Amino acid sequence: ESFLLSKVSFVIKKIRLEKGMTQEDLAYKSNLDRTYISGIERNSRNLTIKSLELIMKGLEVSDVVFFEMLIKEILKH
Amino acid sequence: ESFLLSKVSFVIKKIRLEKGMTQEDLAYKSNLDRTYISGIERNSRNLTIKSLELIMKGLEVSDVVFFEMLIKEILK
Amino acid sequence: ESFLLSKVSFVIKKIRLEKGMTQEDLAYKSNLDRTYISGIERNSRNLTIKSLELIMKGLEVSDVVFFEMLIKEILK
Amino acid sequence: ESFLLSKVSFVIKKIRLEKGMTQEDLAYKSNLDRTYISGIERNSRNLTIKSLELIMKGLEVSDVVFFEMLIKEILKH
DNA sequence: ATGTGACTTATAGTCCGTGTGATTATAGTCAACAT
DNA sequence: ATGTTGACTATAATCACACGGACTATAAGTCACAT
Repeated sequence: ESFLLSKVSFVIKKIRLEKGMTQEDLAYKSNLDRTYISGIERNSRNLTIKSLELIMKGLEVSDVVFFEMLIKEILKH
Repeated sequence: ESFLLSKVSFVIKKIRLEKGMTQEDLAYKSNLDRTYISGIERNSRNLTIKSLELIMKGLEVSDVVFFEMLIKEILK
Repeated sequence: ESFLLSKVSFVIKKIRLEKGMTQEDLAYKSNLDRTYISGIERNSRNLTIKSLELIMKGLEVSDVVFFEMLIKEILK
Repeated sequence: ESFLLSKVSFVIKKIRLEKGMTQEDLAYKSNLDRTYISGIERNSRNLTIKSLELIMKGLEVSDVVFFEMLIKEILKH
C-alpha cells in the first residue's frame, strides 16, 4: 500500500498509548467513530488532512508535535 | 476551512515555485489532474495522505523535507 | 439490595409455602443446594435466569404463572 | 440452551427497537458494557436479576410492563 | 499558462452490529456447624 | 427442619479491540470554458 500512511497510522497509535488513551477515548475526543480509529490503526486507512487534524486535537497534541514524531518514525531503523 | 489544510497547500505551492514548476508540470510529474492541483493551491481541496504523497513525488521532495517545511511554515 | 430481587425471592418463598413445601424439598426437587435456596429466600442471592428457571421447575410452576404472581406481588 | 433466556433476550431486543434505541445507547443507559447488550441479544446470555433490572431501567420501561411482554412472548405460536 | 463550474465515480467516513481473547467481580455449588 | 460462615470454581460481567456490511458525505478524477 502506502509508505506515509502506515507511518501516520503507527504514530497515531503510538501517541495514543503514550497518553494512556484507549481507542474509545480517542474516537471520543476526535468526534470520529471508534470503528474509524480502529480502522486507521489496523489497516492504515487513507485519511483526509481534516480527519488527521481532528485526531491530533483528540490526542491532545499539536500539528507541530505530531509532525515531529512523524518525521522521527519515518527516519527509523 | 482548516488551518493545516491551508498551510499544506501553501507549502505545496511554495515548493512548486522554489523549484520553478508550473501547475501543469506538477500535475504531469505526479500523474494527477491539473485542475485538481489548482484546486489544492487555492485550497479548495482536502487531500488524503495518499494524494499528498503523490504530490510530494511530483515535487520530488521526500516526506521528511515536506514536513520539515510544513512545520516551519506553520509557526508563522 | 434490589427491589425486584426481593420480590422474586418473596415470590419463590410464597409459592413454596402455598404448596406446603420445605426448602429441603424445594432443593431436592430442583437439584440445587439447600443452603443455596435458603440464601435466596433470605434475599442474599442475586440469581440468574437459569437458576430462577430451575427453581420454577422445582416449584412445579410454569414461567407464566410465576411472572403473573411476581407482577402482582410487585404492585404492593 | 435455556427456554426462558431466549425469551428474555428476545424481549429486550423487541423493546429496544420499539423505542428506536440502538444497542450502544442501551448499553450506556443500562450502565453495562457495550458488548454485553450485544451478547445478550446475539446469542442469549444468562443474566442476573440485577442486570436485568438495569436493562429495564435502560429500556426506560417498568419491571411490570417488561414482565407483561415477557409473558406474551412465552405464549406464542 | 491558471481558474472556474459543474458533473460522475470512487472512496472516505458514518452508523449499527457481530465475535473474541483476557481480566475482574461475583454467582454457583458445596463444605462445617448452628439453631 | 432452616440459618450462617467461609470456602472453592464456574461463570457473569468488564474492558480494549477487531471485523463486516450498508449507507451517506465527499474526495478523486475528468469534461467544458473561461482568463
